[PDB]
Amino acid sequence: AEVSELKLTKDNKEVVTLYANGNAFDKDGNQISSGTLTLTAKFKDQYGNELTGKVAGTDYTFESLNPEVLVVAPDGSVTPIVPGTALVKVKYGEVTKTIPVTVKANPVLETIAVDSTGVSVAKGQKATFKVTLKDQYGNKFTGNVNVTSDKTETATVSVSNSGIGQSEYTVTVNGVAEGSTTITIKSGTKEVKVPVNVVAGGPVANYQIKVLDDGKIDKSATESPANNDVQLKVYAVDANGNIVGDITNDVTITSEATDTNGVIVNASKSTANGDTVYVITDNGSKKVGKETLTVKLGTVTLGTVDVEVIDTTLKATVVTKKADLIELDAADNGDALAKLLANLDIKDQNGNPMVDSAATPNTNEKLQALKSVLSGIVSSDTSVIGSVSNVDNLKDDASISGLAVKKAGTVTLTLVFNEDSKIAPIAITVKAPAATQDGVTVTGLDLVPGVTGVGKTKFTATDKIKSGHKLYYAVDDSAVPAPAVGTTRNSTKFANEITVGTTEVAANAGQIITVIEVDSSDRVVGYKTFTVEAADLSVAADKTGFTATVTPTGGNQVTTGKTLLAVSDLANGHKLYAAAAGSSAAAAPVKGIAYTDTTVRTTYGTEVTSGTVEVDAQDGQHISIIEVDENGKVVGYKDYTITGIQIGTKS
Ligand SMILES: [Ca+2]
Ligand SMILES: [Ca+2]
Ligand SMILES: [Ca+2]
Ligand SMILES: [Ca+2]
Ligand SMILES: [Ca+2]
Ligand SMILES: [Zn+2]
Ligand SMILES: [Zn+2]
Repeated sequence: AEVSELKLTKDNKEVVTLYANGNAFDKDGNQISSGTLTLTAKFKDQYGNELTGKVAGTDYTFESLNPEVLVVAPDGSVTPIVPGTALVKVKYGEVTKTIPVTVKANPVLETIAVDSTGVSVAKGQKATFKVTLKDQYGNKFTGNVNVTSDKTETATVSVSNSGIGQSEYTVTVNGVAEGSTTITIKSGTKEVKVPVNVVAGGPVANYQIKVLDDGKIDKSATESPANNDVQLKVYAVDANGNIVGDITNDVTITSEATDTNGVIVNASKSTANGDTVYVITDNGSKKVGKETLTVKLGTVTLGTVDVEVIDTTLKATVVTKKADLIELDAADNGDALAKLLANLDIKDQNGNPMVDSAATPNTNEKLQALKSVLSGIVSSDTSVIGSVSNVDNLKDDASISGLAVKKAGTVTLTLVFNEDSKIAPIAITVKAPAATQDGVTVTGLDLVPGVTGVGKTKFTATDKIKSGHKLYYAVDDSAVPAPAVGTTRNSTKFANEITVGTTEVAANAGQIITVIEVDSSDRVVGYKTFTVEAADLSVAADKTGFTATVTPTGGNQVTTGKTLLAVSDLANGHKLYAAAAGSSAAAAPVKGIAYTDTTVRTTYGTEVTSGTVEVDAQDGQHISIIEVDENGKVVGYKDYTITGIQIGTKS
């Protein structure tokens, strides 16, 4: 064999970055918090076949060659300890592999970034700039904040959200008195200073447009942090680039008269404390993209700015088929939806997998995911599998369905994705094989003559059947088409059950018997066609089966009213029985039946095997006789016609 894969993962995400605190990330620097941290591993045999269904913690273990740094439990689970480089290893029979792993030091406040170099505001008005906390790596870092002015009488200051619980705060510098001073920032150990110069300017000219937030709205229903808005404010500035006033309330903003990009929104002023803000919100929006906004001061037009709509969380995007074919078995139970889905890899915007988790037993994610992007499916043959117009017909509450099976055959199912996903159709071939002998448990099945009547036959075999299964049959002058495997028993065609070595069927020679073997859930697995050979059928006895030559006899040595039955040359252990003497012959039983049958023993109740017997009789009366074999079975039958010549006389 050969180990084909050895990955570090947490909730089906290949980890790249890991910290000592146990917090991990993907490739896109996105944190992971679902599932357990573990080591993924896959194995291939010597030919290149992936081994599966194996036990993690029995068929293959795990160890950490550097436990001073990191523990890797045998099952596969992981719990890091301290920063460093650690080695990990796997076992299976006699294999072995190894890969490095690295625990990074926990993030710590390194840099305090700034969105300016020196602030300048008008007396009485208020200014603004951003701050970004960065760790030693240069990524975002959460922490608290304190801000102060060296000269509050000259310039006060305020910060949002209490200056706690984020990695991005907004500073708000309210300009008090004319002069120059400095603002001191404080977070943890480190400190940063901002030069401030309040100036009493105000010759208008030049208008600015400021985007406070990310400048985006997420039309997804669970974006975090809550990003369902864009926050704006209009400022008048002087020539020297210093804010002199706010006029957000005296301005008219307008989008296009009618949508042209599927990006639709609504603007609205939200006044409070004399401080006016212009808020943007979603108005439906079918698509993502930019939407330019036109500012106006009553009738003028000042400047334009573009906002951006997005939809996130998770949206199916990439899809690939593995094989250009699948062939079904009984385990599919007659619904080609299960095995189909397995022949498809799905990945989201991030090229990240999407799967039906077992945490959601009665609902499929990979399915429900595909439902959102699928438009239709076109079966090449509807008589085999029904095409899909409506997608809401697909569902998974354990019963994963349904591309139901109608008939045995082979088809082409092409899928129709939305133009939204821009995903080209993907064709898959599907074989629906008909049942055959291969799926038959009961061995050595052939037909034999019946014993109930004539023109009939019987079933029999060697071993018994896999407990739970059953048999049904049909018959016509032609053969019945074999059904697709997994199909339910067409209880209309096949309704006649078979209990082996008992049930029997009326039929003629040249005809055809079709059969099927069902499972516990009444699904087809087997199929075998019998042609009726004339010898397989049953018939009544004749003089043919009658071997012995019997001679009715009278004379002056036999009792009157009675006749002597002279037996001559029968076979070894064969026996003979006689019926009542009537004016008409008795009924002739079937060849093969036992003597012990009630309809028989009652009729032919008089054994005369000895040939030394005499029973009542008359001239034209008839008498019926039968021949039994060495095993207690009937063989022959001959109805004699008597004459007075062979009747007794004297007393
Ligand atoms: Ca939203
Ligand atoms: Ca926002
Ligand atoms: Ca638009
Ligand atoms: Ca699930
Ligand atoms: Ca036969
Ligand atoms: Zn076979
Ligand atoms: Zn017919």
